[PDB]
Amino acid sequence: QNDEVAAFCQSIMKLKTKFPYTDHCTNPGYLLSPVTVQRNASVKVSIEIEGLQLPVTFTCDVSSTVEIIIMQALCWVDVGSYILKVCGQEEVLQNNHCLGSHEHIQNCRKWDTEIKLQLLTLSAMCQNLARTAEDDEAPVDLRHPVEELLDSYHYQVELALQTENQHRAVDQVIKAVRKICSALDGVETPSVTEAVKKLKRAVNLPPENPVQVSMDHLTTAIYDLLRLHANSSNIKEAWTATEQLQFTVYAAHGISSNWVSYEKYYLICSLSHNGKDLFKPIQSKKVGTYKNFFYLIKWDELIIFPIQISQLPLESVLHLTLFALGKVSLTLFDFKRFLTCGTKLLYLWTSIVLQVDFPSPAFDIIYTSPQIDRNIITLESDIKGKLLDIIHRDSSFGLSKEDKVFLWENRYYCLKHPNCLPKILASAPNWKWANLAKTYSLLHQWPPLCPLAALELLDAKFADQEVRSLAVSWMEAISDDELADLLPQFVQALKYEIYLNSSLVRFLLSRALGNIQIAHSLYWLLKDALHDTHFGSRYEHVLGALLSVGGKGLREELSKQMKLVQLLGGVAEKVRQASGSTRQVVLQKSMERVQSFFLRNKCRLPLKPSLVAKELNIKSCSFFSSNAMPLKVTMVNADPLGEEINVMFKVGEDLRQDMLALQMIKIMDKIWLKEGLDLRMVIFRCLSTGRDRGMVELVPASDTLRKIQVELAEWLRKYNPSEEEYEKASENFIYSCAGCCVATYVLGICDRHNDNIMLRSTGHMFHIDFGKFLGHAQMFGSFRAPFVLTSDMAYVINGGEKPTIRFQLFVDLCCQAYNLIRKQTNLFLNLLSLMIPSGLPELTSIQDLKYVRDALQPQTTDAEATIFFTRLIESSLATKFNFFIHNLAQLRFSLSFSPKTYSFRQDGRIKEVSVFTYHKKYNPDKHYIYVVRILREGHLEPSFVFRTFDEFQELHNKLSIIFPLWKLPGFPNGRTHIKDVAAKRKIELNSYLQSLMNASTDVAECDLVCTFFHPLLRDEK
Ligand SMILES: Nc1ccc(-c2ccc3ncc4ccc(=O)n(-c5cccc(C(F)(F)F)c5)c4c3c2)cn1
Repeated sequence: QNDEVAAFCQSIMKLKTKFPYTDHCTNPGYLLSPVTVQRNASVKVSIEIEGLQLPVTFTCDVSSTVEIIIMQALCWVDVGSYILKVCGQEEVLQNNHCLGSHEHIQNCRKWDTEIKLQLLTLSAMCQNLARTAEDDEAPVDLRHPVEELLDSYHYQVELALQTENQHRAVDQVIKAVRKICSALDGVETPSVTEAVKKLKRAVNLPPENPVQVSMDHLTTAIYDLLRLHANSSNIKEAWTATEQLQFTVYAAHGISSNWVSYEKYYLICSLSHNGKDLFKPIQSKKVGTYKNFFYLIKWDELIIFPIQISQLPLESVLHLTLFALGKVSLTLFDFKRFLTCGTKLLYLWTSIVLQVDFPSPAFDIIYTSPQIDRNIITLESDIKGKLLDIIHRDSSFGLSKEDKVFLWENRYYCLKHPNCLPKILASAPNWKWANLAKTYSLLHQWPPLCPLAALELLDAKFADQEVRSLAVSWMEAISDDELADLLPQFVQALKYEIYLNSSLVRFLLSRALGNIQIAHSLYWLLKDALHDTHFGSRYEHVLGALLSVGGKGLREELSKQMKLVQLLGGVAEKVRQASGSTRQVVLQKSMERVQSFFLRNKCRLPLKPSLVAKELNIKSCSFFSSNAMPLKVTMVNADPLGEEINVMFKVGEDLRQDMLALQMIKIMDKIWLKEGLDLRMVIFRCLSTGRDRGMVELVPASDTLRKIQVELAEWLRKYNPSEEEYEKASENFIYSCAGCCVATYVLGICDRHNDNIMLRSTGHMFHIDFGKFLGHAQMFGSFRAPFVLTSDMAYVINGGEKPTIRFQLFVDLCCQAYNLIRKQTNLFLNLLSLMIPSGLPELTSIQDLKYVRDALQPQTTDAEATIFFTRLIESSLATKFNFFIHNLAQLRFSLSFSPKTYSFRQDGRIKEVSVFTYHKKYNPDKHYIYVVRILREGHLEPSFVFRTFDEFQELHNKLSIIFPLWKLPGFPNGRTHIKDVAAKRKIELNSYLQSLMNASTDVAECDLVCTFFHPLLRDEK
């Protein structure tokens, strides 16, 4: 453990060299203003400049870079020294990026607020975060209780040398050993047990004495126990070793008195590679409790696994579950690729330490990768024309096993499409050592693929160190700005690294050192990720490495933010206590502790670190009247240019779900305006600051549909009086609502009522609550409304209670958005998949991802999808239309009347078959069902099945594909009556069956025939 941690710490010290504090690029000391490249105007900008009372105000064209805008400003009053920052926000604009790229400018242009920038030199910029010379210079880090017990042991041995009273002295020796074991988590190695029993016997049995030699064996056995407990400090290759994988589970040490009270204990042993087990788990023998010094659970059972060491892949790990008291996991190869050998002491937690003895040969077995093939590589049509359809496939989910085997065979012909490599690697048949030569030699010549698509290669299914490393190598093509918004997926992807010092963690630390915003985001994500029981330890280690590398300035700022979070936590929790008028008083009394630490502590806002705070505005700060009792905190800005900071802070409810929902919506808007569709969406942030509590970005001049109801078109009219301004404010409503519609369906957020739908003064619509964000199955399976579009919301669409051209436009926008998200189904699925391990409710199963995919209809053509979504909108506006759309949506995502196939070897052969009688049925249609009498071989009692003439027709047509028409009997083809035709068809079908079961043995024993006569729900009663 600590040897792996030392290696990790060394590699961190190496990583710090490429980021010296002297380089301003890697260590600016300030946040950069996040930018999103938008496809396809001028606006007014006020730029503060040094020496002038009033800022310079002028119209600045958006296309122009920031550099030329600085040069434009310099005219009214060193080139590299001047930079532009946002007024009241400690975030600097990008130098070589256009103005309308930055989130702050685009937010300002959608909101319609004055752009306030400040031109200043790098010297004048606050850099309290900048990593100093001491930080860069310092080492990376993340008292001894047994020394005295060893001293006492050696002293008791020195006294034992006196032959006056040997027995006496030896007793105090043995007692010393007891205390040592008790201190070492209670671990008594069998070497010590045998050494103490040998000592007792060598003392009782009177150039060496028997007491001296047996005591020298004690010392040896204790120091060997220490070597194992600390786990600190002739080479055969792994693919040579033909030995079976085996180890000897010894005992669990330092057991509590409460355990002896559970009758018997046993372990379940599993071996896994890319997440899924390799073989059925192996149980251990059930044993009670053994006693020598302490109470233990002695097993001493060899466990052998049906594979050789050669077969073992590098990333293979051994799981031992205790009986579900605790689960331990051990990597069969260490971080240095040496195969686990000798005794191993594993740590388990309950409401403790497991000794596992691995074979310790004289020679150390190490694992090594195969050499590179270096082949470095003929086109054939039709098969190509078809293969292109399989590379066109959305993802690896929409692939049949036959498609996978066909794709893997035409492997080297897909070198012209890098983004399908996850489809190839998920279509790889085997993961054997000999086949790795081919795959690795392919990957090393494989052209780098889109970093968004490289997320897929970071899931558990692609847990090969070389694949992961290449994935991380290709990931270094994204902007930090694009990364930050994907960062949580990467934090959860750290779970699928068995070794601490992964490529992934190195990349994340590299990016965190290059950008404070990334480090800031990583901090809160790793903080909430510590709540994991298993990966807790790992996440502490990567967070500790981030803090130690981030410098004293950054870490001290984050420590400030942490205490601010904890104080506001305690305040918000005190409001849940009181439901009287007293509640409003408890805010001010609880504020004593909060405003006190603000004295000589300019803390940054955890939700938006660019904002700095001095103190609170008691008059402004109020509660929120719901069930969670959230608090809006109005903090005065430290920069007098900046406006007051309104932020919500919630306790009791889990925000992890909200965060994921909002990240999805943000990425939807991103990919929308990445193609040139700007549905002017409302993007509000949210930060899980701990355990079911965190900060929420507040939206000014916005209320829910309940508060507007108690007072819709009149609300917007109040804020936009002019009918000119009103129609322009309604245009915003159409675009925002459309974006909300496509987001609500595709995500499967169904629980849409007046309280979770919200509108702002400008007319932009946004959803706030995401309790059941991924509840797709509830919407599909049962009759939960996919989207709610109120008649009032239809009134807000230009034209009141009238068919309008603007509604057809709205539909066109909805359809265009739907298609644009359908093109990126894989990205959405990969993001959700990586966020499964978080333990978020409604995202636990792969089926949840499949449901999203089925709701996205990626196979369907854009035009057919637009028809589907238009008829969804038509529904949203009677119950009859809603139920019809429900039936067509269910039928779309989905022998006919018997899905499951059955053979005569399961149900039992048939002796006699006749059509007993015919029954008339009106439901669903006015048809005739026929009661077929079946007598099985050896069965006394006759069964019955009920089959309609259409269910017979299907069978005759199904059998005509395999068997010829001359071998099968003729099927019956107006006159008489409907009852007389049914009465004659009875006898004609009875003649057809008799002729079918006596034609030949191949026909009468076909699997379709058995299936046709198989019991179903229509047959049973
Ligand atoms: N899960 C959630 C719930 C609510 C919000 C949310 C976000 C921004 C707001 N911006 C402005 C306003 C203005 C008046 C206002 O009342 N709210 C608001 C709406 C619903 C619930 C609450 C709550 F009780 F939970 F605090 C507050 C809000 C806002 C509520 C975010 N996430």
